[PDB]
Amino acid sequence: ATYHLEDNWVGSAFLSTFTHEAIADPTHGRVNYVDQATALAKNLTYASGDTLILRADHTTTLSPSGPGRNSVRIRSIKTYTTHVAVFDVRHMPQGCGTWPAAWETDEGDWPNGGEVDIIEGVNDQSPNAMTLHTGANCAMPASRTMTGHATNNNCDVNTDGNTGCGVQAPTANSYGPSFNANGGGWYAMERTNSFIKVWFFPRNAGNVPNDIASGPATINTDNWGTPTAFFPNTNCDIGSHFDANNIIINLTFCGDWAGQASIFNGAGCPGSCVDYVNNNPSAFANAYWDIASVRVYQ
Ligand SMILES: *[C@@H]1O[C@H](CO)[C@@H](O[C@@H]2O[C@H](CO)[C@@H](O[C@@H]3O[C@H](CO[C@H]4O[C@H](CO[C@H]5O[C@H](CO)[C@@H](O)[C@H](O)[C@@H]5O[C@H]5O[C@H](CO)[C@@H](O)[C@H](O)[C@@H]5O)[C@@H](O)[C@H](O[C@H]5O[C@H](CO)[C@@H](O)[C@H](O)[C@@H]5O)[C@@H]4O)[C@@H](O)[C@H](O)[C@@H]3O)[C@H](O)[C@H]2NC(C)=O)[C@H](O)[C@H]1NC(C)=O
Ligand SMILES: OC[C@H]1O[C@@H](OC[C@H]2O[C@@H](O[C@@H]3[C@@H](O)[C@H](O[C@@H]4[C@@H](O)[C@H](O)O[C@H](CO)[C@H]4O)O[C@H](CO)[C@H]3O)[C@H](O)[C@@H](O)[C@@H]2O)[C@H](O)[C@@H](O)[C@@H]1O
Ligand SMILES: OC[C@H]1O[C@@H](O[C@@H]2[C@@H](O)[C@H](O[C@@H]3[C@@H](O)[C@H](O)O[C@H](CO)[C@H]3O)O[C@H](CO)[C@H]2O)[C@H](O)[C@@H](O)[C@@H]1O
Repeated sequence: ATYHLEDNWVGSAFLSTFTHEAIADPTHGRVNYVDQATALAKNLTYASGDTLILRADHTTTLSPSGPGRNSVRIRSIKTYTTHVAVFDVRHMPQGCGTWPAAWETDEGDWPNGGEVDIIEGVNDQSPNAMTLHTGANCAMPASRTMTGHATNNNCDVNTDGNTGCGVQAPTANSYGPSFNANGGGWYAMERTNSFIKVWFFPRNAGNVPNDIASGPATINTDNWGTPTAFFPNTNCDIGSHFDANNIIINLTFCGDWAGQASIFNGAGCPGSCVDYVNNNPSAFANAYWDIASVRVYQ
């Protein structure tokens, strides 16, 4: 349960240790993922002092036949297996249509190298969801020790419309406008051969483990209390469903999840997701990540 610092990324460090993925959105969102040079020129990525900002374009009214709203998807150059990743996050994207995520996967063999969604939601709908998406023969037990609430317990992407096996965080301030009003917080994910765990601690938590909040070079997860989400190996060989994964942080719009009319309008958002995203640039001023650091331990 003891790990030691492997990477400590702050501010401009992200520009040399991650790349921007200028790809068509795998989730079919109303987005134009720009490359690193484009992001920096357009100030969609800003990386200086103790701050990384990743944001959507909030000035352009989109041509409906042209590409989607400019945004970014950054990916660590390094990959990881058994490790702990800690994200010190001051702000996450908000706004109707938004679908931000901080997560890990192996894109090159998806879903067979696994996927763990650490921070994720849509359309400002708290709470946070933590979810695995895998190949066949990977499920979760109905009862296991965690503070969050399991929804779906089958992780296999070819089941249930690829909901994955998810857990909802117990507090509103785990996600969205609630999280942002509270100044964010910390997300930590420990992955071993035997399990994946995620902890969320709000910015104002009186009980955030010092390991998580201060980022010393040595940590011990035994001292961290019960995880928010727990994915044991009872009904899933975790180690055989996950391989070496990159860390990804992104913001898309609409698409497979956020763009479903029932979900978008269910969230109180007007009209169609694509129309809204095209025509309301100012509504995306607060569609930004503000990240203080990301640390990895091995
Ligand atoms: C590209 O896009 C970027 C990013 O959006 C644009 O950058 C912004 O530029 C604008 C205009 O120039 C800046 O706006 C001004 O900011 C003034 C204040 O700046 C200083 O304070 C900011 C707030 O700091 C506090 O909060 C944060 C947490 O959010 C703490 O980390 C920090 O320590 C401070 O904590 C104190 O206050 C809180 C309460 O709020 C307490 O709880 C604490 O205990 C503390 O008492 C801060 O964000 C700024 O940091 C930036 O700059 C420093 C270098 O000085 C760097 O180290 C950081 O990494 C970061 O980059 C700064 O210290 C404000 O008074 C004024 O009214 C105005 O709003 C804005 O700060 C920029 N945002 C950044 C840099 O993140 C940029 O303009 C654009 N570029 C182009 C080319 O267009
Ligand atoms: O549990 C919270 C929340 O999860 C939502 O799902 C999130 C994931 O949504 C994914 O897209 C899916 C699509 O994959 C799915 O289409 C399937 C096809 O991909 C596949 O080829 O064929 C089958 C039919 O055999 C399709 O079902 O369609 C659903 C919508 O019906 C999409 O949501 C994203 O790719 C993935 O990144 C997300 O994790 C649920 O949609 C939501 O209901 C639930 O509340
Ligand atoms: O063409 C066949 C089929 O494609 C479908 O879409 C999926 C994508 O949803 C999927 O997206 C993955 C993400 O959900 C996950 O979060 O990240 C990974 C890594 O970036 C993505 O690959 O990608 C797969 C494989 O390319 C696609 O098949 C449509 O949903 C489906 O309707 C269509 O028939």
